[PDB]
Amino acid sequence: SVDREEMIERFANFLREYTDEDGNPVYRGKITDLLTITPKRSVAIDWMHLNSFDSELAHEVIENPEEGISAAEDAIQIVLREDFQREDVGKIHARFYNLPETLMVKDIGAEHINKLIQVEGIVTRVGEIKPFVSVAVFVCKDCGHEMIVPQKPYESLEKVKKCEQCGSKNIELDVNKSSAVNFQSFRIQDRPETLKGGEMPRFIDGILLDDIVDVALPGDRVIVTGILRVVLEKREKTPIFRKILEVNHIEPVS
Amino acid sequence: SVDREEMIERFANFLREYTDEDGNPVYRGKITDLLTITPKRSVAIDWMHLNSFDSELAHEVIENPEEGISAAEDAIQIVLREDFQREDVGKIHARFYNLPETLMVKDIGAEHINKLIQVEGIVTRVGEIKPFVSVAVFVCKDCGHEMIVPQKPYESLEKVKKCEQCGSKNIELDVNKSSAVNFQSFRIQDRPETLKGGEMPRFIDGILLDDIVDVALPGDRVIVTGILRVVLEKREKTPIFRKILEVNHIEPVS
Amino acid sequence: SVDREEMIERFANFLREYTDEDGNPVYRGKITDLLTITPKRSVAIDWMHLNSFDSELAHEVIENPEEGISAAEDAIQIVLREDFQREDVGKIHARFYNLPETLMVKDIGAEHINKLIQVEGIVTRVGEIKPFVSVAVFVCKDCGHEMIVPQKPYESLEKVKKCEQCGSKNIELDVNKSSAVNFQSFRIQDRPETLKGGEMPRFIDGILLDDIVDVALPGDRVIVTGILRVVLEKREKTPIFRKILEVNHIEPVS
Amino acid sequence: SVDREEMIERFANFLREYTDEDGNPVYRGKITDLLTITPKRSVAIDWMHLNSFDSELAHEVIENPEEGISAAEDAIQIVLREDFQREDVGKIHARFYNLPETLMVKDIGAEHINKLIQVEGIVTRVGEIKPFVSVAVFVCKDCGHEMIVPQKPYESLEKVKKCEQCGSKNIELDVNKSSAVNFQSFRIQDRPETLKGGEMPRFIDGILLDDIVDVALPGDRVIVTGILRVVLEKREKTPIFRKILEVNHIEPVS
Amino acid sequence: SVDREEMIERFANFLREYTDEDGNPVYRGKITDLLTITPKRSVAIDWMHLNSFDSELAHEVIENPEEGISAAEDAIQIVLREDFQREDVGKIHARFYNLPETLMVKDIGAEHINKLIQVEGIVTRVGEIKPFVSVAVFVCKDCGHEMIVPQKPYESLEKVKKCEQCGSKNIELDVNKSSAVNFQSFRIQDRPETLKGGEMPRFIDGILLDDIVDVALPGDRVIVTGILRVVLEKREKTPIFRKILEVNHIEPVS
Amino acid sequence: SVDREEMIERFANFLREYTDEDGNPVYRGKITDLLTITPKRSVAIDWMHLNSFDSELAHEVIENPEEGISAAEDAIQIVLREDFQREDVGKIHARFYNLPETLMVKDIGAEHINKLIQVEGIVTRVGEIKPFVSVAVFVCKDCGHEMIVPQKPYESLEKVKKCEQCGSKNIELDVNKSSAVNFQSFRIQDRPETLKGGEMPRFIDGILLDDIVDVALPGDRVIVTGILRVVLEKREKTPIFRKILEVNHIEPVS
Ligand SMILES: [Zn+2]
Ligand SMILES: [Zn+2]
Ligand SMILES: [Zn+2]
Ligand SMILES: [Zn+2]
Ligand SMILES: [Zn+2]
Ligand SMILES: [Zn+2]
Repeated sequence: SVDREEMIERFANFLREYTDEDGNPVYRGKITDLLTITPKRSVAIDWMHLNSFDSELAHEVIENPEEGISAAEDAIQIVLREDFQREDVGKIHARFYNLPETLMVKDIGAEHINKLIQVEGIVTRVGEIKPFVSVAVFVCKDCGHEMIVPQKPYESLEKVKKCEQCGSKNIELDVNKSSAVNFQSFRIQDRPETLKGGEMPRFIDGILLDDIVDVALPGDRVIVTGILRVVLEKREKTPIFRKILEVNHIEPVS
Repeated sequence: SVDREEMIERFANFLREYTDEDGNPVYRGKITDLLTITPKRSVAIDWMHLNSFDSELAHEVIENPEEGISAAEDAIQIVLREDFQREDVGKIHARFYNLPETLMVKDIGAEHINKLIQVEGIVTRVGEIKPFVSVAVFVCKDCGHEMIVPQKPYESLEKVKKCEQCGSKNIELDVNKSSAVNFQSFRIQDRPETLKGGEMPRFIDGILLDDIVDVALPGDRVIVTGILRVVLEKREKTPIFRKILEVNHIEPVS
Repeated sequence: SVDREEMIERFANFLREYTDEDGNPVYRGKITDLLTITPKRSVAIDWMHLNSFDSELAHEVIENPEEGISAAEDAIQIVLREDFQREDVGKIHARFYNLPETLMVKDIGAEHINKLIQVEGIVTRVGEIKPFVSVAVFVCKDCGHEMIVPQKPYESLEKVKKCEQCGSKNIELDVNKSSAVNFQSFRIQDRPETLKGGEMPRFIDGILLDDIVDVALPGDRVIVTGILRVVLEKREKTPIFRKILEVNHIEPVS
Repeated sequence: SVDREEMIERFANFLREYTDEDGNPVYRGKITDLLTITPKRSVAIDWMHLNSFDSELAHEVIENPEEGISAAEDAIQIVLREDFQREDVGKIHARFYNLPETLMVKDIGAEHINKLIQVEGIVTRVGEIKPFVSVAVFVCKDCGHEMIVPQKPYESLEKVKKCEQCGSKNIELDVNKSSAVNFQSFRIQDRPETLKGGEMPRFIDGILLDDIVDVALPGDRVIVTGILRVVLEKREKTPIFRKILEVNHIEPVS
Repeated sequence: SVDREEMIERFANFLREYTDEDGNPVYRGKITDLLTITPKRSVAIDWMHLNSFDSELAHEVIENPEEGISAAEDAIQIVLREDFQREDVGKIHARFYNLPETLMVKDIGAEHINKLIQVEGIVTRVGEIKPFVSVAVFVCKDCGHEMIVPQKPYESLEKVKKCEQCGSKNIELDVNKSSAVNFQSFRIQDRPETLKGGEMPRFIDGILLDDIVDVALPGDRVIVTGILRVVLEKREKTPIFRKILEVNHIEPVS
Repeated sequence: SVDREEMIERFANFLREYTDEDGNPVYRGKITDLLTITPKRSVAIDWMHLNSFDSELAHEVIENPEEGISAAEDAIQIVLREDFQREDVGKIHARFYNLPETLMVKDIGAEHINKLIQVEGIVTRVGEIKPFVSVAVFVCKDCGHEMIVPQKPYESLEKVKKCEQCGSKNIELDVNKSSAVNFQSFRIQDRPETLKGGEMPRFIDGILLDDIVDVALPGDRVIVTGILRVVLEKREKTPIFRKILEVNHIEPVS
């Protein structure tokens, strides 16, 4: 694979240098647009673009999407600092779309676990929009020490048992110091027309965070990309994985 | 009974040597077929064939189906290595069919517990297909030690409390290192036509794993063979067994 | 048309005779590159070359790719024996490229079945690289007689029921006498970017054998040439013809 | 076509003379069996048998099933009289099976109206068994005159307005003089497995009379032959035909 | 307006002469195609084409769609006879699409009654496919006289009281002589997204006949053209019109 | 193999030369029967005859039925001109029968595509007898130039977009210059009686042209010979290959 430091470099280079068929510096422009008075909170990257410019890296995104996405976001940040002298920009997401293969929900095997997959389906349900504690901040009631603990929207809350400074077992989550983002669950499944007669359609539950929340309603036909996550299903006696799609990019089909 | 080492021997011998009424070396042929470009993941063995060739062993399959099946699978593996020079073949299941007795669901007594029974019925329900963690791999966050723990689809997840190398109570299940296979629950019961008027039909729940998942729909009339498992029913106050059929082979009736 | 006897000669001419715009015997050159420290197992023949030199034969490899390719491979083999005193080289593929017409996946029709087509597309997925028994040698264990069954990579392993000599059924596959090569499946489709608004992209499955496996990854834009095969579906429920592309030559699009 | 008199002749001849591949006089035997102490109330005729013996007649059965069946039944009657000296035998049905084409329910077009079609499907519903007034006998309360009026199980009761002898408008149906037979409605439709994904299965309602009543339960997979009848659907505003299958023969599939 | 005779003329002329931007004689070609081995049963005409060629006529189609469509169909027939020497072609529908205005369901006012409107909506429901008696044929049981009576899929069956030849009140509908076509009801309504918050969406019921039956499922977004029909709603005490869309052309939106 | 030039000669020999066990020039006889008061439009060539006389050519009509048949029909045509001074006779079909191998419908595989096969089966249904434009002659209305498009009965009417002479798009189909013949579709399947317990019977669709239409009815046991064609499905939703049998000769089973 490719270590983080070097991905950031390669990504930063891609954003700056990539140009399309007509010579348009697509991502330079997208990043420039971040200086507009009401900017976007993400930059969508066409996987095919990245694959034609630095293929080895493009495949790393699919193999290690967590590090891949993270590096890409770190690069956006340094391009904003080095090329636009903007520091206070806040989080900008890297959302990859147009992957080489589109799976049906039924195709999502366990060989995909923790990779970036692209799935086409119809939205069966959407949850209500709630605040997800993306960063929990715990505060000791004795020394007043602060412990930052990032969370994952598919795993249960990672608490702290004792203070990392004064060993005290008197800590609570500080609701104000903690950071919260929008969260919305949804479900997609294969449409019956895509299957054989009397075949039971399969489904998968996803998570939308931040700015891609509330972009789809039930009945919508979508192409999502995301990391396939598995967590142990507590509904079952025996160890069964419950699949969750942590969505990286979502758009309707046409 | 018969110890494992000797079963493997006897099984390997059976697979190589058995020939039917016309002199066809059935199982030699079935195993040869495993070298085709898209092979099966199991070898179905006609219990009657095995009984006519090594009857003592055939009865051992019914008495100790767990060791019996395992030995048969280990034999398949050594026949592939010794006779076909194939090592990387992966798991091939031994699925025994055509047992001497066919039970109705109502006939399944506790004298069958952990034996291989053959049941005829009609499928009342099928579950959704899920990934069952057939092999859990735990990883220590301190020494990075790896512990392999195989699972059973009818028992709850067997965790590990502390590291087996550095005694550390800081281990988690590694979702990527673990192996998962397909899983599907189903229910069969006796058809009313087979019973007396106003008799309440009885049912039993089964498990299908791997490649025999999704081979039956509700309304289907099947003959399954499988190990009868009992686990303590948590629904009841008092100790009651909940029967589960861990399916070894399934086919529709004709 | 041309019978295969005469093709071998006409090809062996072409290989020796053909000279480019500079008077170099290109294909004489390529043939020698098969005698290097580590050689090549293929000779890439430009179709335009064969056309400008023996237009009738060039038109023939398209109408009858199987005999066309086979005859050229026989000519390569006699030019080794006759012009370089080498008959130990083994199988050398003749891979034709730069054909007169280029199809999009959607343009593939019934008129191409068993003809050499050239398809431009993007790779959707690629399979695991596995061994394919390309020539099966069956040995009767009774009389010792050998039987040679050649295989097609798009059909399942074809066997022999009884010994053609002594009628016996006690036969086995001799893995040593048999020939195996690498196999890799892959899928290409038309690039959504070359299609109308909501036009579903057409896809086709390919086969790569021997020295052209592992040549491509998903996302690769390629030009394959190959024989269109139709194969009867394995699923025995009023089955139907699916199409496979047996790849003859594959290079990335320029 | 063929007039009634001549059909009866040809049918009578067929029953007597037909012999199968082994020289068995199948229908002679079936009719002989009618002299057993507890006889059947119908004779099933294999359409293929009749087609091989008197093809012109076999096609007449399908074209005019009402006259065809009737003639066949009249012939059975005269064979019983002329060859077995039995008169008091009662009604014996001619039930033709094994027609040349099997329709799915969705294939039943209006070009079938009043022809003998053969349909395969799954029974969705069965009605309760009721007595159908196959022959209504009306009796004048003035002159005591009796009027016989046969009925059809798909049309409403054909009454009489006035006495055919004394012109009196004082007639009622005589419940005792009238003849009643068993009647049972049922519904078959195509199974989802036979259709495309998300395709709405179509159905048709049938009538079973006399001795073929209560031979099928819901869930059963049947092949029925019958005359397709249409009557004006009163549920609709506009003129729509409601299809009814008046079953001639029914058997489960295998 | 324009009398029938003259419309047919003008239409026939349009079909023969019209050419598009590239000089393609679109409708000449569409009609030529009717001589293929498996032809269509309708010719779709782009209203815009007709408007650019004979605008006065195009507006007549909207004003009097019943005469307009009929004339267009009569013209198709005479073009087939005069230009292709085909008489036995059967009914070919004229289906106009792409009208100048697209109404939402809520826009369908009574000023549209018996005009050709074009509506966009989402299919809420579809009925089961039934045979509609498009032509009832009545037969006198006395003189055997035949009376043809065409029907409309939105009006109740138009019977005949007495024979038009022997004045006899003894006539019945002859189910075999009558002609039946496919029929399917459906409902479309405006999607909530197209309306204001908390606005109750409005709907309309349609009829599909013949070859445009079963071309839409619930959830489909369609653009239909059709004659708006009103019939007196029998559900209400007071005189209220029930709107019905007699569909002339339907296609999904993109 | 054999080029068509040489086939014509080899066939014209066979027709003149071949003599039976009694020394009669059978095919000379059959050719004259084309000059009777009312003649025949076909010459039924027994494959066994052609085989025992010119084994290489006989094997050729099977491998290349289209050129084989075509060449024989050219030879028939020159033997008329040369041996009987007749060149006004018009198309005479060469219909080959009594082929070496007989397939059941289920035995038809991809290896038969575009080869002459012989299938025994029973007729399930037969179509309406309609006209098929076998040769379309297109006349440009601007410059007067004629263009000849030959047709296949298993594809749709192929046309010409613009005049090859003057580039004009003002083209029309000249029905008089064009050739049409009768067409009838039919379906045969294996007889359930030659199949196992619950074995679904396989079916195939055939085409009868010209003088072999109306030759069979449902229920007829027949032996057809013909070219297996695969045609790309008209339904443009990832379409697939269906198989049609273009019938060369058909007779009832003896
Ligand atoms: Zn503290
Ligand atoms: Zn440890
Ligand atoms: Zn031998
Ligand atoms: Zn009276
Ligand atoms: Zn009358
Ligand atoms: Zn011209």
